[PDB]
Amino acid sequence: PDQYADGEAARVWQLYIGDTRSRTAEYKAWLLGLLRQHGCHRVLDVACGTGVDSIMLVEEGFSVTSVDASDKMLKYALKERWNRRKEPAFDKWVIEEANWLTLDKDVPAGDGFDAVICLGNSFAHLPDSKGDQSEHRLALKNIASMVRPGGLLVIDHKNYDYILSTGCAPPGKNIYYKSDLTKDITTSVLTVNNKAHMVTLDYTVQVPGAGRDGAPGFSKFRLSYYPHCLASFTELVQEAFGGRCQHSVLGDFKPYRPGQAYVPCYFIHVLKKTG
Amino acid sequence: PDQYADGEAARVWQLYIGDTRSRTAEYKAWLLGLLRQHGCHRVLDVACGTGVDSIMLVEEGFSVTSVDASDKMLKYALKERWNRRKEPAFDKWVIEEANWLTLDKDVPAGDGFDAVICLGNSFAHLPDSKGDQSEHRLALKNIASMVRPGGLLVIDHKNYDYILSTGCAPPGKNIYYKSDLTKDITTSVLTVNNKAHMVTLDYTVQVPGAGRDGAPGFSKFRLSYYPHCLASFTELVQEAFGGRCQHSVLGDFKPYRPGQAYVPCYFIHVLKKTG
Amino acid sequence: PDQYADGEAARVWQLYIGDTRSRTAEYKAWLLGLLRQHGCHRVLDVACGTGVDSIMLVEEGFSVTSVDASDKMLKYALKERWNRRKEPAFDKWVIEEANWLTLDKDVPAGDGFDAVICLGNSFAHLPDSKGDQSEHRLALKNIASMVRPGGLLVIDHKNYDYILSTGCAPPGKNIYYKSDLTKDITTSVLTVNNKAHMVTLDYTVQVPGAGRDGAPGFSKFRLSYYPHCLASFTELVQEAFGGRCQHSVLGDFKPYRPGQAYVPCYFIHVLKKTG
Amino acid sequence: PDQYADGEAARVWQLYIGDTRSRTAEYKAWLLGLLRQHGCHRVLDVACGTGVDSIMLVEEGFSVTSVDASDKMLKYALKERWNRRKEPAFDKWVIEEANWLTLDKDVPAGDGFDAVICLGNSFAHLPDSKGDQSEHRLALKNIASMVRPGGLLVIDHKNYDYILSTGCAPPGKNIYYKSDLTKDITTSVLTVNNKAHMVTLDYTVQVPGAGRDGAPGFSKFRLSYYPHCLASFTELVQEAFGGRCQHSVLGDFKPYRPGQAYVPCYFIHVLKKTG
Ligand SMILES: C[S@@+](CC[C@H](N)C(=O)[O-])C[C@H]1O[C@@H](n2cnc3c(N)ncnc32)[C@H](O)[C@@H]1O
Ligand SMILES: C[S@@+](CC[C@H](N)C(=O)[O-])C[C@H]1O[C@@H](n2cnc3c(N)ncnc32)[C@H](O)[C@@H]1O
Ligand SMILES: C[S@@+](CC[C@H](N)C(=O)[O-])C[C@H]1O[C@@H](n2cnc3c(N)ncnc32)[C@H](O)[C@@H]1O
Ligand SMILES: C[S@@+](CC[C@H](N)C(=O)[O-])C[C@H]1O[C@@H](n2cnc3c(N)ncnc32)[C@H](O)[C@@H]1O
Repeated sequence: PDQYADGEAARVWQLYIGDTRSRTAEYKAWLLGLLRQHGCHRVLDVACGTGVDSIMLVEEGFSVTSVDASDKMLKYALKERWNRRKEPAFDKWVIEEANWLTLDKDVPAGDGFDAVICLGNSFAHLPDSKGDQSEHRLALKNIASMVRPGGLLVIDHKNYDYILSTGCAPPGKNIYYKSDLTKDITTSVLTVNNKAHMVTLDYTVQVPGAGRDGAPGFSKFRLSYYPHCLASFTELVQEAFGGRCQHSVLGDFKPYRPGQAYVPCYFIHVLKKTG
Repeated sequence: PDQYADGEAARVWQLYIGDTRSRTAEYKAWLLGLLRQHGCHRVLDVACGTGVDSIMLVEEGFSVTSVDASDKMLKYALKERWNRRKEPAFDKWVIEEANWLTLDKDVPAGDGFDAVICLGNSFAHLPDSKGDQSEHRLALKNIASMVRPGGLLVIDHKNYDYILSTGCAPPGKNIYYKSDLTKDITTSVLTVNNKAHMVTLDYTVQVPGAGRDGAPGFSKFRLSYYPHCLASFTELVQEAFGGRCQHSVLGDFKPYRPGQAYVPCYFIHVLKKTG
Repeated sequence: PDQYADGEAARVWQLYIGDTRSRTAEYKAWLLGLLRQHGCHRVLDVACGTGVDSIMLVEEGFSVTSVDASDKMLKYALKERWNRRKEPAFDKWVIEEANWLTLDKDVPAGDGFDAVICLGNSFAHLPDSKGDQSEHRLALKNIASMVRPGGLLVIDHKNYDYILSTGCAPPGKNIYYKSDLTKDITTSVLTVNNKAHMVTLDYTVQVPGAGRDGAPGFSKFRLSYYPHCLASFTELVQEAFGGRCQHSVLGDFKPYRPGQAYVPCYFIHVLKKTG
Repeated sequence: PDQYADGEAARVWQLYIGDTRSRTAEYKAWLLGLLRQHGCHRVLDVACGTGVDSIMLVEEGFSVTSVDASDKMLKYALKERWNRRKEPAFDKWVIEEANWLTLDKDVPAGDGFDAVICLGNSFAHLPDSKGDQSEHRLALKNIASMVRPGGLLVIDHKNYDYILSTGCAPPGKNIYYKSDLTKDITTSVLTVNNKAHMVTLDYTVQVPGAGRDGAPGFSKFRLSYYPHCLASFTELVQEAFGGRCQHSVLGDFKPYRPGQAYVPCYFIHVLKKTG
């Protein structure tokens, strides 16, 4: 189900994300570069969310059409495009509901897109409901299909290898989500038959105010992720392109070499479809 | 929550347990031997259940009073009593409801029992719902207070150390549950905040028949236990008697020496009150 | 759904019913008289419940076998039996589980009973979940089939005609339930597609004590019945015996003539199998 | 709670409404007339829903700012304003979330509005949660407060007098909702202590396609209303204006005289606040 249905997460996301100028500060020069370095104007955002990155591309004047499964979150991307409905770029910003699993129809690529982006550890949200990675394969497949030949694919996932290994994630220098308000996170790892199956996080977001000066009282929600490990996604994602693609994985938007000292929080998988 | 409220476990429990014969085959000697060695006549079975173990001691001429929290299970025990209500022993059997959490008031020990047995890995059914082993430490105490000075306490639990170590329990030499009817059992360990909070298994007891020869359709029920580790249980159980006790831990009805090659399926803890 | 699964009704049922004395005070004469008039020795109580009515007949030297679908309730009957298990009559009492919907296989009548009683407005507990009185018409049948040719069937129900008529039931002269402890009972009638589908009432049994003298805190439970109207029940019940029966309907343990000024609180239906 | 939370009703509303050109055909000339006959340009729509009527007013060039409690429905109003964002009238169409109960703040009228509209039997959606019509009074009150002195108020409610009396509504010539797809409606009336309290309708909407040519398979949802009777709303609504207002009720947008032959589906209450 849409873990964002109760729109409580989407309610504090602005806060949950933390500083946008800062969150976006990291990797903004690299994405905009890579996207331009391959000369892509047509960009589809499959995890638009509230639209933090889409808006960025809109502003940097690309042709972005963004989709997302939760209208609760989308609802906000929408508000922005409206407030900025006078800005020509934004008058052309596209926002539609869509689901990776049924994307094939949800968003007719036909021509395809110059680049496809699925940032902020979204895909990890898709669960292994069937036991087999069937769905994951399908989802990934449909995304790969949105990229025009020679197009790109920028998808990532938190470093679950480190999180699973030390049973705890590496917080601090977390590029996508840093807020002085996240007062609590209770991690819950459920492994079945010795296979990590679900990682459930119970959040506590400190909403400014909460009554008198500096007083407890926050917003709570919970998100569950699949702990995708590098090796597996690497292959899995590649297999999505039918093998006809160029694969490249980064640490936290820096070159990543297996067995390296630095432990990245996320793993940015960049893909170039050749067929 | 009462794992037996739906009454799926009890209805086929008889099969789940298997041949009481082979069930009792083993330690009916051991058990009978340990209570007698300490001259235990008045026994209290805080985990009566279907009544298996309680019935025996009864049949073996003991003064037994058995209590359980689940009437669905207790009722079958009761059932047996009525059937054999002409036999003086049985007419002398006491079957009643009680809950470890409130044992102190449910079953008025006053003087105490010669030996209180909690066999069957019944304790591991008690969750740590509070988060801190408060309830456990509590239940274990109340029980302990039913044991008279010098008396005994025989409480066991599966070997969750190995289970938790390998993510998979060892199915073999199950002295308490052995059948040809178990068709589906899968392991799901759930650990929160880096601590194993619970172990879930899905049970499928193929009840004789299920249609013509060669037809599916058996009873379905799954259970969830608390992976109690040796060390913690050892500590946990002895504090129940406030340190005034003689602790003894056995492998599979055999002494247990740490590091010993043998992998015990269960762990039988034997205590002797001294205060 | 089993209205007694939570076991709130039974726990205080004793109080809900009131003084069995006054309870039985009335129709213990009536009942005792009707069965004897037809020389009914072997009786089956398909609504045993706590065992109130069943116990009496037993105490009144009858050959009674009682069944009920709710063990929570049956257990208390059972309890009684064990307590008085030395009295030949009781040791001869049969208490078992059964469900009208499947009575035919639950209780093997074979020969049949002299008289089958279903007093207490127990039937109105059976909802029309299907939409069509399919289940009712069914349950009523299975019951009927437990009655031997010439035997009897005494099944009753509250006067839902008046209830449904005035939206409010008449609280007075309750031969089955009279107490000073009932603190809250509100009427909610639900009719779908222009037909009264259900009547719901909220029960509050003020259990003695609830703290010091003058302190709230009683048990809380509410029930829902099927407003069975006279006509339909008359029709419904007779068809159960396939027209081959002698129907008789009484007011409040008194004959009932349509239009009669008196408002019966209950309706006792008396049938005599002739086929 | 927002009965439109599962947005399934909002999903088929387009179909549920039926033909808009037709639905709007009735009463379009009358509303546009009365709104102009009193020269109102500033109109607030408190039950915007998908915005069927707001859009109308927008198109007919009025100054409409529409609010509604369910963002699921609002979501669609929004989509339209965007598609027609190039249309000057529409570029100024206002859509915000708001709840009658807390309207006072949700929408600052201050100046107030020339006219307020609450059509399509929306208000009936507000339940009597407190037993007293408290909430109803508050809600209504807040709405009355949105109307500028001399402003108007057009609120309606289905004819529950006829529905309640014949336990069945008068379908056919239903102005607001007529679709050749509504394959099923199961009415459920719940009266408590002889007072109609809730009318629950379980809908079945035939969504074109459903597989092969003409094949079953529809969308289902359920709405619950309060059965407001003419007399009561008349007074209730008037009292909302503090008595300082002009009251007028129509049948189906035609003069309505008590005890009249023609039985209306809806009762259009038109109000003129004078103070
Ligand atoms: C963590 S949020 C993204 C936040 C945003 N990317 C950012 O960086 O702030 C994950 C998003 O994944 C989307 N999502 C999850 N499963 C999806 C699916 N199957 N199809 C489409 N979107 C999905 C959700 O609706 C949610 O907005
Ligand atoms: C595995 S069963 C026992 C089976 C039985 N030992 C045998 O060998 O057939 C565990 C029992 O623990 C009991 N139990 C669990 N929590 C309890 C509690 N708090 N108080 C009393 N009994 C409890 C249940 O009612 C259940 O019958
Ligand atoms: C009001 S109680 C009877 C109380 C009892 N007559 C007395 O006077 O105390 C109704 C009984 O109907 C029984 N009952 C309801 N549906 C049943 C069914 N389908 N089969 C058997 N018993 C059923 C319940 O278990 C419940 O005990
Ligand atoms: C039947 S729909 C309206 C359809 C639309 N008026 C038409 O004619 O097609 C009723 C609307 O009332 C709204 N509603 C219900 N209770 C509300 C409240 N307390 N405040 C604001 N809107 C409310 C819902 O969100 C829903 O859109």
